[PDB]
Amino acid sequence: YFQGRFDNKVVVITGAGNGMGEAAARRFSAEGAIVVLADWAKEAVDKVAASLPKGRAMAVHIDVSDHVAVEKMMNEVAEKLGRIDVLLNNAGVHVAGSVLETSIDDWRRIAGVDIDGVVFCSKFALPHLLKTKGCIVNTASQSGLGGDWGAAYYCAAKGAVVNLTRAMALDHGGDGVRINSVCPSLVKTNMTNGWPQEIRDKFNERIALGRAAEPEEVAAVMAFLASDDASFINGANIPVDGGATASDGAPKI
Amino acid sequence: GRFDNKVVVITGAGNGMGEAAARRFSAEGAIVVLADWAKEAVDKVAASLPKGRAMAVHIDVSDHVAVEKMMNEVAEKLGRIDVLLNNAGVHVAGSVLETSIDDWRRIAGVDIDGVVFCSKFALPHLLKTKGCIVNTASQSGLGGDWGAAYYCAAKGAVVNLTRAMALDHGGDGVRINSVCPSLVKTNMTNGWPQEIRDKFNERIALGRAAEPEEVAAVMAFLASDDASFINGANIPVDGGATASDGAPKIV
Amino acid sequence: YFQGRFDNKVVVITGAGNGMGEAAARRFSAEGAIVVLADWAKEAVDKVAASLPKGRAMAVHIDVSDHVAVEKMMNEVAEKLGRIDVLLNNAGVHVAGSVLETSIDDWRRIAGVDIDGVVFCSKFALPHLLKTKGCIVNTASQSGLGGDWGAAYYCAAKGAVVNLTRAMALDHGGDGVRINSVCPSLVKTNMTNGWPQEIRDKFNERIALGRAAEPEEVAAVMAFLASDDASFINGANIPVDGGATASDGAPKI
Amino acid sequence: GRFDNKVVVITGAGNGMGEAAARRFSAEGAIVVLADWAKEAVDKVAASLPKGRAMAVHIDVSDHVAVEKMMNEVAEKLGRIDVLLNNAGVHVAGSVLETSIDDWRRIAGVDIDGVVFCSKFALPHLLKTKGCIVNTASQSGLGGDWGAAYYCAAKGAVVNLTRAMALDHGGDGVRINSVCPSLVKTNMTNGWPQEIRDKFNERIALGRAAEPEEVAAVMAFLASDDASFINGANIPVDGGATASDGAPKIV
Ligand SMILES: NC(=O)c1ccc[n+]([C@@H]2O[C@H](COP(=O)([O-])OP(=O)(O)OC[C@H]3O[C@@H](n4cnc5c(N)ncnc54)[C@H](O)[C@@H]3O)[C@@H](O)[C@H]2O)c1
Ligand SMILES: NC(=O)c1ccc[n+]([C@@H]2O[C@H](COP(=O)([O-])OP(=O)(O)OC[C@H]3O[C@@H](n4cnc5c(N)ncnc54)[C@H](O)[C@@H]3O)[C@@H](O)[C@H]2O)c1
Ligand code: NA
Ligand code: NA
Ligand code: NA
Ligand code: NA
Repeated sequence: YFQGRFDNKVVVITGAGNGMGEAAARRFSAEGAIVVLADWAKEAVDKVAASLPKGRAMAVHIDVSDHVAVEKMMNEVAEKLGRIDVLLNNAGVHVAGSVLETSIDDWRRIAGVDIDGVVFCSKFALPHLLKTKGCIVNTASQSGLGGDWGAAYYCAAKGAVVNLTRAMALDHGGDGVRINSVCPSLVKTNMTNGWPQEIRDKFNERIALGRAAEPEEVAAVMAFLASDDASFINGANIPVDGGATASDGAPKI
Repeated sequence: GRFDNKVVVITGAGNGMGEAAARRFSAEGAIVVLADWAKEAVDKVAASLPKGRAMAVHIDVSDHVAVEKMMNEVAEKLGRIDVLLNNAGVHVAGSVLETSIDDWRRIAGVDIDGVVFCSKFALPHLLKTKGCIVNTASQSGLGGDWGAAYYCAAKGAVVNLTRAMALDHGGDGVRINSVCPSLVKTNMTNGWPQEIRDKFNERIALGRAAEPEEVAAVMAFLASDDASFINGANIPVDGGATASDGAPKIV
Repeated sequence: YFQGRFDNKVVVITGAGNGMGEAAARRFSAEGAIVVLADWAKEAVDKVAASLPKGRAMAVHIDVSDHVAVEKMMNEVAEKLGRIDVLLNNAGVHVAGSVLETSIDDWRRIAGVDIDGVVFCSKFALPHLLKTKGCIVNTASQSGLGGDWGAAYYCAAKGAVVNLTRAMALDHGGDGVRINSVCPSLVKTNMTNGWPQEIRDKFNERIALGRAAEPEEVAAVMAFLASDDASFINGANIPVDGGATASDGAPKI
Repeated sequence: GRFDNKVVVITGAGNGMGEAAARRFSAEGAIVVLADWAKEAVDKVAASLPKGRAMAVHIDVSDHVAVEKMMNEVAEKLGRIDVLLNNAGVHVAGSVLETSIDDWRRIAGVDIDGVVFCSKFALPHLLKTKGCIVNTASQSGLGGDWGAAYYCAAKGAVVNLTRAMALDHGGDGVRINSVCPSLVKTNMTNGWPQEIRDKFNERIALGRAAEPEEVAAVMAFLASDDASFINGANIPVDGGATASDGAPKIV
């Protein structure tokens, strides 16, 4: 019933090597998209691309924090494939700590990819997206919709992405480029599967669905936000969090 | 066939977004129960859908007695309830100083009590199917209007009831979410003047009122497996309206 | 430095017998206000009133859920004292449970005082407030800014108060009546001091300040919102919660 | 004497809301440190206040080296820091397609980095006094603008940094909050045309731009003992702007 939903659409995915990035690549690919799997590292995106239909997936190296590199990537993709239809700004760096536990370097690391990456990839994709009346889906976070204990820089950066999603949706929605985010809770990885049962129980107590988000469940929302069914959704920061942000913060008794 | 043999109960199904939801869910294989107090209108919609896959209920969802009976009779007759769309709603325009106690009672009865009652009496049945609720809230539940004070109170209640019930029941397999439209082309707004409708085109970044089908599309998505990790969300379907900080355009 | 801030202003306080109501009465009284202590029960408001300066405090019986009684109370107060300057809509009923654990009666009990009380007291005070360019402070709740586990009706009612505060502030702010709320976390009572250390520790873990709100701390915000210092604050739902609603819901690790 | 002998560090203190805060805190007995990159302006404000109770620092708060030195020198010289107002800010108008990488760097440097750096290097000193932070965010950090994309990203970062740092440090006795103004009568907006300013009067329910003193009043309140249980709050000082759901007036 979703067969062909993204037939011959060009989807650029940044952070394509991470768990949400791979799940996105596979979901959009299954619905007919041509995927561009953009990431810093080579092995993960190459492996995913080689698993997808011949001629329908390509991998690129990018540092999304480098505006010159990003401009050149977006123009080459549009040149090589004739079009860009969807940008998934899914690159992400996290560092744990308060501002007293994290360095200027930690700030530059988080800000460069999590903020600058969204600004640069959106600014340089937009001329292509305007031609196709395509869209942008930002990977924001639960951590951009309110604060965390012990991730101050990360919360600042994801806060920037949530409000930039709003501002850009106002600037470009009326010219036919819808701009939205997904705000996932912590996604099931092995950088989460590796946590002790004490720690994974504390996360699950706070989520009414009582488990972590699967990456496929976040990908499903990204695909929906890029679909014609989302024609009137613009500037939205969609919580994909099992209820996490629906709480006023009071404990579950 | 996304909703093949799923029983979908839709309040306010005789017109507008409820009708559009009936047609969308019915197209995807649902059996639709169409609840409305507009008897002629909801009968016509039910009769337009595939034989044996649509039934109309003449009901005022403000009436807990009538709501409890409907949800139990539907469950008995069709053996299940999978989806509840709490969509039925009325609007009145004005500040509290320009709208009566009776106006308040009508707004609260349909827009707050209808949602509470329908949720409360559908829930035992949705728990059996790991079904879901989609509330029709509004942009006017996420923030205030000039000149719809009672409506804003009601839709405000719907937005936060969505969150609380999502925490209560999500763990037992019942997702509860809302859609929050801005202006939609329906009977609710077809009497509003061009002066006000034109300013909605300025305040909505997409530059137009929504079609009722564009909101039905999101109701279908929220009831779908692709929304399996969306719970307690008040989804704006507003073209950007609530994304604005309230400021006019800076340039 | 606050001496005289509310000199000869008439402050109507509903739920004047509860802990926030008494703390409000005392705070506004100390700054020169004439207080009207409106509540269902007699003993508490009589005791507070008798503790305050002669001629500067009166107690009334009211059911804020009764629109006829409320209209008559507001007109008699304005008639007797010549003016109303401030309305504190501080009446409150709570019942614990999901919608499956709470009855239609429980819904009518919560809705009548927590919603209807704010609508009725605001509608009937407003003609008086317009004459003095006074204001309204609603006692909303943390529970009106997001959901709780096990208080579904309460969250619906406080949600209504938070958004009604917004709508009314838009309707009346420009005519000189500012309308705001306070959104307290659970306030220290003996209906909280009576809870076991297991249960009070769970509440405190979720509040960065690591303790419950004192009623005086909520009263201080109500007085600020009614002051000339709050001249540009309108339609605001002020969290008085030690950080509770600043959290995205993630656990503290 | 609410701030008698309290050391209050105020960035952007040479003009507008920072200047108004300097005068308000100084009136209530504070010793004010006035940090600004506009040397003439901040010197004039400092010289206008009581002798021995005001000092100007010529600084670009985007520069972490300069910020760390200032906070340590202030603490050494005056023996304490009680309050930090992260107020310094710049604005640029346009979408990302109409504003340059350099524009972004200038906005991010002052509006995001300045706040991060000033907070980070003031904090050890505020922990000693159980002091507080008040950030100047904006209505444009709580929602989006048409035509201020970079500014909205920056103020968005400030709003959520306020929340995270409030959770990190509130327990150690350091409250962190923000004020979120709509239009204020300052150098920042004195170049904006009447067409845009008049529409702010429509979108602000109070019907006027704020005086800078009306925001300084709230900064003083948030640094006061009366705000002892307010933490991680982004307080709108906007006359109702963000209370709106985005809709134009219904009647
Ligand atoms: N149209 C908009 O601009 C807009 C915007 C946001 C939200 N909404 C919400 O959308 C929902 C649907 O409204 P619509 O715009 O499609 O208008 P509509 O008038 O086309 O349809 C509403 C339907 O609800 C029915 N209904 C009303 N009260 C009822 C009751 N007591 N019992 C049973 N049925 C009842 C009506 O008869 C009607 O068929 C409402 O909850 C409304 O508040 C409307
Ligand atoms: N004026 C408004 O409408 C409005 C609305 C909401 C928020 N704000 C915020 O209010 C704050 C104060 O701005 P204002 O309106 O009073 O404008 P202003 O121009 O009157 O004052 C801002 C001051 O900050 C100083 N400053 C700027 N960059 C600096 C830097 N790198 N280092 C040190 N000092 C620096 C400037 O020299 C100036 O003195 C800003 O953060 C602004 O974003 C303004
Ligand atoms: Na998760
Ligand atoms: Na109509
Ligand atoms: Na508390
Ligand atoms: Na200027």
